[PDB]
Amino acid sequence: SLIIETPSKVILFGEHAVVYGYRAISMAIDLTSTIEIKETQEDEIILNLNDLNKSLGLNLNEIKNINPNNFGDFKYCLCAIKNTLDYLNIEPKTGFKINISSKIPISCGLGSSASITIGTIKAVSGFYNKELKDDEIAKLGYMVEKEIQGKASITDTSTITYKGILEIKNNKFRKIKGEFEEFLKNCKFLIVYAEKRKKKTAELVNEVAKIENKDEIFKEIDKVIDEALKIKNKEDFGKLMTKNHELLKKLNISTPKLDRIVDIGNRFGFGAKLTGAGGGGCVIILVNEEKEKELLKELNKEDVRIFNCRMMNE
Repeated sequence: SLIIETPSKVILFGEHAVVYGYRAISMAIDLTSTIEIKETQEDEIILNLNDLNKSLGLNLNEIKNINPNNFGDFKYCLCAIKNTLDYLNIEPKTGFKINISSKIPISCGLGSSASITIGTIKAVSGFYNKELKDDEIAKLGYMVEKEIQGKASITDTSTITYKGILEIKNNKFRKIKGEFEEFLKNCKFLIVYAEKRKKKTAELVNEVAKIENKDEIFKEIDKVIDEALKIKNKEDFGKLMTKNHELLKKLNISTPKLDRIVDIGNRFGFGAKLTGAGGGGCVIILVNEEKEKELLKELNKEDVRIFNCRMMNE
């Protein structure tokens, strides 16, 4: 009868370059999913999507043999349950129910699925009073993604499992502490769901791949991280966010709707930039407490969803 509240995730810099051996600066954020699990004693497992008011019942002996992509919206949580079980080498004797509710917008690079996954792993393990190291959990999440999508990157799962700010390169991460982590504990950001993403993330990767100037852009993108890593004030940091945005714009994966949002961000805030693959999605804005009230009014005058969020630590 525990309740797991799993963090969300956002890329501060590195969006598409990471894919080419460059670095990604990922940060865990307040937007959480909440998964509650409780034994039932009916002889089956029940999954319930509150936000979508959907429900599913399965027998304890179908669990390990079901195929995730046969269950639409329940697939990630479902898959997280199956893997945690055989990983713990446990065979469900008794039943239980899981209630799922996330606040995190879907398909816009915030790690909506991974949050559900990481919270299901922690839930099922704890329900059996067997705990896993962040190391085991991160991998179980990564495998759930790989199993469902065919492939996966550690970014979402590692970021959401280890919390804080991570540096992603190739396929390994580097935790970031010091002044940079300190400075971020001091920043209030805003995730603005400008528009929906009518395109698939791989589809955008291909559109970035089909660019000549791409590499020279990635290099400028990496020099921005060099500088970002060493920045001290939100004024300087904001602009660096805006600059990375101007670069992503050179990969024409940005949109007129995102640019508008970014504008409001540079003017009424400290700077702004889209996050994740382009073609719609969210724009992350570093809040300027000074004009914060302003920022809102202007942003609110738009067909968008906004979310107050700060970094998430351990």
